[PDB]
Amino acid sequence: ESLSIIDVASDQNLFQTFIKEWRCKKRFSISLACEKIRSLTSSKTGFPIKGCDDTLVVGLAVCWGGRDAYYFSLQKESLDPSLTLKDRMWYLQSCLRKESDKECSVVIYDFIQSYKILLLSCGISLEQSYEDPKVACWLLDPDSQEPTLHSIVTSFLPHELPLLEGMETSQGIQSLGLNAGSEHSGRYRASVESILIFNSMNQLNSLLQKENLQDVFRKVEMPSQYCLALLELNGIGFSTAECESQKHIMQAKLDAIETQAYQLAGHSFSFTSSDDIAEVLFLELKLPPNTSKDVLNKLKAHPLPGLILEWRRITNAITKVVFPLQREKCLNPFLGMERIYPVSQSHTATGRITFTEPNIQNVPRDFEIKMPTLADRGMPFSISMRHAFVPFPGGSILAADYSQLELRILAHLSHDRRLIQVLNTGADVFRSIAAEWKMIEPESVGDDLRQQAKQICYGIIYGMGAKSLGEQMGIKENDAACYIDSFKSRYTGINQFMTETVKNCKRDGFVQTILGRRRYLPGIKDNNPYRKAHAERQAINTIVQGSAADIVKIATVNIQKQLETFHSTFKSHGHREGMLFCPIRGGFFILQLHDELLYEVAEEDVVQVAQIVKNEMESAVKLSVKLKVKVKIGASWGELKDFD
DNA sequence: CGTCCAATGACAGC
DNA sequence: GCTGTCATTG
Ligand SMILES: O=C(Cc1ccc(C(F)(F)F)cc1C(F)(F)F)N(CC#Cc1cccnn1)c1ccccc1
Ligand SMILES: Nc1nc2c(ncn2[C@H]2CC[C@@H](COP(=O)(O)OP(=O)(O)OP(=O)(O)O)O2)c(=O)[nH]1
Ligand SMILES: [Mg+2]
Repeated sequence: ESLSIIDVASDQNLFQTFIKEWRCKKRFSISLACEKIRSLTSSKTGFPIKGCDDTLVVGLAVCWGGRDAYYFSLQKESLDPSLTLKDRMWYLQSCLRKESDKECSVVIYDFIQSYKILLLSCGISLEQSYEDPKVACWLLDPDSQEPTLHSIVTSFLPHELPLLEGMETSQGIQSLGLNAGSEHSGRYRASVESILIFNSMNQLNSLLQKENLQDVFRKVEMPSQYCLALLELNGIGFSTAECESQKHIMQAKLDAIETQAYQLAGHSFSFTSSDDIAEVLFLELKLPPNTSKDVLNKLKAHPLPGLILEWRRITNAITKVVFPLQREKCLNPFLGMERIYPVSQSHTATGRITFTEPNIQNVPRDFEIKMPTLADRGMPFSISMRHAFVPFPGGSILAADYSQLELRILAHLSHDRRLIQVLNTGADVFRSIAAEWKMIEPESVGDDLRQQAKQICYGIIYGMGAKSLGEQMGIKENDAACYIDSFKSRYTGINQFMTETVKNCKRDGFVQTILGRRRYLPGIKDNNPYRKAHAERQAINTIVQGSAADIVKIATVNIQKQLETFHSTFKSHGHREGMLFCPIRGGFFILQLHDELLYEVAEEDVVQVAQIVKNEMESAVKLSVKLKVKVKIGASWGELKDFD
C-alpha cells in the first residue's frame, strides 16, 4: 500500500486499460505536471506555458483511490510509438468532458490556474463538476490563512506528511505539480499531489456535510470559481492611448498646481517632503499646528492645503494607477487589442471577490480638474480612468448593478418598516440624506457630497461612533450623537436586528449568511472594549455584506449558465486562443464590483445579454424585498449610459 | 488605549 | 525584514 506511479502512456494495452477504468469513475483527482528546463540533457518535451519561459507541461497525474497515481505523459514521443500524442490528447479530452446525463466530479488543487493551463497550453477545456480543496478550506473558516498543500495534509491527512518531507514547495500556496521550481520531477510532484488531494477532499467533503455547507460548495462557490476562470481568460480591454492621454492632462494640472502653490508660499517647495510642507503651512504661516488628509481638510479654510490635497490625489492616480495598468497590459492578437489580465481572489472574510495584479476594482472614480480655457480659466474637465477600459472592436461594455443590495438585505432581516418604506419611494437615499444635512434641493447634490452621505449612511448603520461621524460631518461630537440617536429612533427594527445579531453571535460564536456560511468571531466575548466592539460590528456587517456576496455569486453562476445555452461560440477569449477568423458573439464576464457585474458583449447580443443579466440578477434569491437592477451599456467602463 | 465593514498595494522607522 | 499606516475602491 505504498506510493505507486503507473505510467499509462508506456503501453497501448496498459493505456486502454487505464482509459477503460477512468471512463467509469465518477470521482477522480488530477494534478498538472509542470517542469522547468533545468538541463538540456534532461529537458522534456511538452506544451509550453504562457507567461513562463523554459517551463513546460510535461504530463498529468490522475488518482481515484488509495496511493495509486496514474501518470499521463504529454511528451511528443512515448515508449509505445503506436500511441501518438494526438491519440493521447484525444482520450485525455474524451475523459475530461462529460455528457448531459452522466455525472462526474474532478478534484483539482488551484482549479482556476489548472483550468487555464489545460486550455491555453494543452488545448483541453474541462467539462466536469469541479471541487477545489482551497475553496473547501475557506468555507470552514473564511478568516483562515490561505491554504497550502502542506497545511491541508497537516490538518486533513496527517499520516501522509512524510510524503511531503523533502518537497518544501508543498508549503507554498501554489500547487505542487504547478511549481516547476522544485528540483523534484513534475511526474513525482503531480503523482504525489493527486493522491494527497483526492483523499484529503473526501475528508473535506465529510466535514462540509456535517456543517451543511456542501450544497453551497457545489452549487455556488465552485461554479463561481469556474466563472472567475472564464473572467481571467477573458481579461479586460485596455486603451494605452486613452490612459496616456489622461496621464498628460493630469501632469499638466500638477504643473499648474505646483506653480500656483509656489506663488502662495512665495518660494518653491517639494510636495513629496512633508518637512517642506510643514515648514510652509505652519512655520511660515498662521495655521494651527497639530500633513495629513484629515489635518489638511481641517486647514482647508489659505488655499494651499486644497492645492496640496489635489496634487496628492492626481499623483496617486499617475503613480499607483496609470503606472501599474501600463505595466500589466499585454497584446491579444486574436482580438487585435491590448487587454489587462487580473487574478481573482475569493479567499475573503465575507465572501466578496477582489482581484490582484492589478486590482482593477480600485481604479479611481471620475473626478474633475479645472484647467485654464479661453474664458473660464477654471473650466471643469472630467478625468475618467475607467474610460481607458474598452470592449473589443465591435462590442460594448454592459454594467448591471443591484440598487442598494445591502439595504434590501438589511430590510429583509430587520423587517424595519421605515427602511422598506424608504426603498419603495424610488428616490436616492444618499441625496435625501445630503438634502437634509446641507438643507439643499436633492437635485443639487453632487457626487462628492453624495459619496460623503454614502459613508455617513453605511457608517452609522455599521456602528460608527459620534466622534468619527462628527469628523465626517465637520460638527461637534455631541451634535453628531443626535444624528445617531435620531437614526436609532426612526429605524428601530434595524437596531433590534443589531441587538439580536450581537446576542446570538456571543452565544453561537459565529454569524451566518443567508446561504449558511459561517464566519467565526471569537472576539465577541473579548474583555478589551475595542476588540469586543470591533467583533460586534463585524457580526452585523458580515451577515449583510456576506449575503450580498452570496447573491452576486449565484447571479453570476446563473447568468453564465444562460449565456452558454444560447451561444454555441467560444466560452471565453481563452477558448479562442487555446483552440485557435470567426466573429465574436455573446457576452464575456470581465469584472465583478461587489454589487455590479461588468460584461463585454457583442453588439448583436447586447439586448439579449441585457435581458439575461437583469432577469437572472433579480431572481437569484427570493427576499421579502424586491431586488432591483439597473443595466447600463457604453463604449467604455466610463461612458456607460442607461439601457432599458 | 486603538471604536463603520470589506479589499489591494506602496512604502517606512521600528 | 518588516507590521503599520494610508492612498484608493466597493
Ligand atoms: O436618518 C438619518 C439618515 C438616514 C436615512 C436613511 C437610512 C437608511 F434607509 F438606509 F436606513 C440611513 C440613514 C443614516 F445615515 F442615519 F444611517 N439621519 C438622522 C437625522 C437627522 C436630523 C437631525 C436634525 C435635523 N434634521 N434631521 C441623518 C444622520 C446623519 C446625517 C444626516 C442625516
Ligand atoms: N461599511 C461600508 N460599506 C460600504 C461603503 N461603501 C460601500 N459599501 C458597501 C455597501 C454597498 C456596496 C456597494 O457600494 P456602492 O458604492 O455601489 O453603494 P451604492 O449604494 O450602490 O451606491 P450607488 O447606488 O451610487 O452605486 O458596498 C462604506 O463606506 N462603508
Ligand atoms: Mg451600487
